Parts: sequence; C-alpha cells; structure tokens
Amino acid sequence: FSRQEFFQQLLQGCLLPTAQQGLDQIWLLLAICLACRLLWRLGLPSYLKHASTVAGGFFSLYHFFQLHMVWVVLLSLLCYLVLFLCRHSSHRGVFLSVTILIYLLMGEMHMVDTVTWHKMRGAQMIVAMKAVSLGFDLDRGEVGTVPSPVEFMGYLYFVGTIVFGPWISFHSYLQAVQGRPLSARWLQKVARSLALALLCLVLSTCVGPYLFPYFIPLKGTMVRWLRAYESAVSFHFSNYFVGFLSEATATLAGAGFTEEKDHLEWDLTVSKPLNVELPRSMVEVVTSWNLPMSYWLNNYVFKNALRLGTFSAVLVTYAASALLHGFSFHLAAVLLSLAFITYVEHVLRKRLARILSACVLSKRCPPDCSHQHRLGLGVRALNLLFGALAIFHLAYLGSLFDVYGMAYTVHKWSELSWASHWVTFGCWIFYRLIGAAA
Ligand SMILES: CCCCCCCCCCC(CCCCCCCCCC)(CO[C@@H]1O[C@H](CO)[C@@H](O[C@H]2O[C@H](CO)[C@@H](O)[C@H](O)[C@H]2O)[C@H](O)[C@H]1O)CO[C@@H]1O[C@H](CO)[C@@H](O[C@H]2O[C@H](CO)[C@@H](O)[C@H](O)[C@H]2O)[C@H](O)[C@H]1O
Ligand SMILES: Cc1cc(-c2ccc(CC(=O)Nc3ccc(-c4cccnc4)cc3)cc2)ccn1
Ligand SMILES: [Zn+2]
Repeated sequence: FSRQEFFQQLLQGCLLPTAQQGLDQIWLLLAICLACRLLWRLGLPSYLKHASTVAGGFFSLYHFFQLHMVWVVLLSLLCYLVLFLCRHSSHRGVFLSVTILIYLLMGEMHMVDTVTWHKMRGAQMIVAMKAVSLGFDLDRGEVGTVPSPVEFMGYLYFVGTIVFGPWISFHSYLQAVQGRPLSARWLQKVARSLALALLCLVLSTCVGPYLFPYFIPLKGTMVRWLRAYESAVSFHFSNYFVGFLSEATATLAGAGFTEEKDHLEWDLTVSKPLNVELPRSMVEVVTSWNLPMSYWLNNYVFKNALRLGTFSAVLVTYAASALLHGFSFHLAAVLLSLAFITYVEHVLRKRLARILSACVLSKRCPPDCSHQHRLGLGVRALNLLFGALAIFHLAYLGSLFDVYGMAYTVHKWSELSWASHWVTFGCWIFYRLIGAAA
C-alpha cells in the first residue's frame, strides 16, 4: 500500500495492537512490583521482605518463561553454592566469574535447547551480573559481610529487576528493601517511564521499519544505507522500550533512588535515547545504551583486566559483554567491531584535543578545562563530523538487526562495502600519523 492507505490504517493497524500486546504482557509484572512496594512499606522484618521477593521472582519467572525457568533457578543455587564455598577468600569475584563463564559457555555449547536458552538470555544475564558484582563487592570491601541465603536469593530474585530489570548493586537492593515513603515524585517517575516505554515500543514496531518509505518523503547505495538506518533505529527503539520498562519496574518495586543531601531523587536511568539518536561519540553511544550494564562492565570487568593493557582490557570487556548477551554471530561481530571503533575514536579524539587544544573529546569537557578553543566554529564542525560518523557507525552496525551467522553478517556488511571498518582503519591510521608528526 501507498502512504495514503498506510496513514489511513496506522492507528487501528499498529498503534493500538502493539500497545495492547506490549501492555498485556507486562501488567502482571507491574502488579507484582506494586504489591512488593506496598508490602515492603508495612514494617515487616527484612527476611520476610527477601522471602516475599523470592516468591515474587519465582512467580514472575514462571509467568514469562514457563517450566524452562529451572535454568535460572539452578544458576542462582549454583551461584550461592560458589559464594558460600569461598566466603572467606579474597577472590570471591574470581570464583564467581569462572563459574559464570562455565555455565554460560555450557549453555552456548547447546547442551540446553536453543529456543529455551535464547528466551531468557536477559534474566540470566542480570542474575549473573548480580552474582559477579556481589562477589567483587565482597572482595573490594564495599559489602561488609557475606549475605545470608535469604538476602542473596532476594537480591537475585528482586522482582523489580528480574525479567528485564537493570543490574543493581547489593547496597542499592538493600536500600530498596528498607523502603521509601510513597511520594508523588515516585509515581510520576513510574508513569513517565511507562509512557516512554510504550512510546518507544510503538515507534520500534510502527515508525521505525516504515520510516523512510512513508514518514520521510526522501538497490543503490543510498537505498541500502536508508534500510540500514531504519533497521538500526528500530533496534534502538526496541532497546529503549526494554530500558524504560526496566526503569518503570525497578522504580515501581521501590529501587532506583538516590538519597542525595537528605533529598530523595527517583532518577534511575537505564538508557539515554537522546545521546544515541543524536550522538556526540560512539563511546557515548555505548555508555548510554545501558548505563547499569556499562557501569557493571567498566567496574567489574575493565578494572580487573587492566593488567593486560588498556586495549586488551577493552577487548576482554566487549567479549564478556558478548557472552552475557548470548553468543550470536551478528551481535558478537557488532561488539567486536565496537571495541575497535570506541578505542580508536577515543584515542583519536584525545590526540586531536591535545594537539588542537579543543573540546573535541569523546565526552563533554567540564567547565574548567584547559582547551583553548571551546565554542568555536571549527570545534562545532569537528564535533558534528564525529557525530555524523557515529550515526554512520550506528546504521552500519544496526543493519544486522533487521526483522543468521557468518554468511548473513558478511553479506549485510558487504552490501555496505565494509564502510565502517574502513573508516575505523583510516581513523587509526590518521591517529598514528598525527601522533608521529607531533
Ligand atoms: C573470556 C574473558 C572472561 C574470563 C573470565 C574467567 C577468568 C577469570 C577472570 C577473573 C578476573 C576478572 C576479570 C574478568 C571478569 C569476567 C566476568 C565474566 C562475566 C560473564 C561473561 C579477576 O580479576 C581480579 O580479581 C581479583 C579479586 O577481585 C583482584 O585481586 C585483588 O583485589 C582483591 C580486592 O578486590 C583482593 O582481595 C585480592 O587479594 C587482590 O589480589 C585482581 O586485582 C583482579 O585483577 C581477572 O583475573 C585476573 O586477571 C589478571 C589479568 O587479566 C591476572 O593477572 C596476571 O597479570 C599478568 C598477566 O598479564 C601476570 O604477569 C600475572 O602473573 C597475573 O596475575 C590475575 O591473576 C587474574 O586474577
Ligand atoms: C547494533 C548496535 C548495538 C549497540 C550496543 C549493543 C550492546 C551494548 C552493551 C555493551 O556491550 N556495553 C558496553 C559497555 C561498556 C563497555 C566498556 C568498555 C571498556 C571500558 N569500560 C566499559 C563495553 C561495552 C552496547 C551497544 C549499539 C548500537 N548499535
Ligand atoms: Zn574542553
């Protein structure tokens, strides 16, 4: 159909169906999160709160993954067994990371059904991240004592962070357990997150795939890049939907607050869509994609891998991220390319900023920075060029996620003539050249 028929049938075709579907598969999880929030304000003892969220996590996992949930349950039991066996060692994070590596690699080895494994990659990822983070926090001394079984199981089965939930620290979980007075700000945060989630879902399913044929008036290279861009933007809005839904669930369960200067702010942010859609740098894109995940990776993989060098630690962090999302060849290729893209662009922007004394770093400079040129036309032009390069990289990497192993990835990146890899290689060559010239 043409644009006229498409916009005649849009509302009853893809707005209301997608919205209804997305709402009808989250309403029970939202109800359990609200029940957990109301139950945790009753002044119950802490162990009863942990047991209640364990039961809620079991029921939510059963609701979304049927009988298959056993793999997440066995992972939680195995994680507690490993944590208890090495509870007096200073390498709890080492043992937990090794056992997570074994478990995930066993699942990737197809010992478990492909559909079953792929179904709950997210929940399993969050459980693994929580266990590894608690082990490393016990190692570094951020968590004082080894938790009791009910506290650990409640942390793993926190109903606000069980299905699509953002990784939260053990201290953040315990703060949620304490509970905060139900305020207007809290409810506004939940409502805003839910509205943004539904908007992003609608955009991902309706606007995204049909962006260029209808919405924008605008098999040559241009056509291919347009299809790549719309597949990327649709994938981005799907991620944003998951992020905002996770914010809504976590806030609605009572987590995601910051008690700063005796002033409570419900400001849990999982994804920053504006910093990806309108990107300054690819580093910013990667960070803003999933702030809890990026912080977890940087804190618990990057800092522990610094003995191998900066670049090797970046590769280890991206490989751990690839394993956490499940080994699919397109996503593994995207993350392996993202390691090179982010590292090359970061070091090139640092070198450019140092040589030109300009605010062209991968992030915004603080108000007190030594760069001579801060708001000039050349600085704005260079930042715009790097943002256009970031959009180009986003379309290239997101072309793999249209709605598939080595051949599909090679074909899709050859239809784009391997353009982003050539741009990354040229940027690295430029980096080396400018450094050599000094
Ligand atoms: C496929 C990639 C993943 C592989 C995972 C399995 C392998 C195990 C990795 C465990 C890992 C996490 C990083 C990866 C996380 C992965 C998460 C996975 C999530 C799901 C995907 C733990 O990291 C270590 O944790 C220790 C405990 O926290 C900590 O120790 C300290 O702090 C404690 C206070 O915090 C305190 O109490 C404790 O006393 C302290 O000592 C270390 O500082 C930290 O490096 C990395 O292991 C470390 O790696 C190092 C160089 O990489 C390696 O050093 C080597 O260096 C030279 C060689 O170049 C060589 O010359 C050295 O001789 C050799 O020593 C370490 O030996 C190894 O231990
Ligand atoms: C197709 C596509 C995908 C994506 C995309 C997918 C997944 C992710 C999750 C992820 O791996 N995050 C991450 C976070 C932090 C680090 C890091 C490295 C070194 C030091 N400290 C931290 C590394 C990786 C991100 C983006 C974006 C745009 N198009
Ligand atoms: Zn500056």
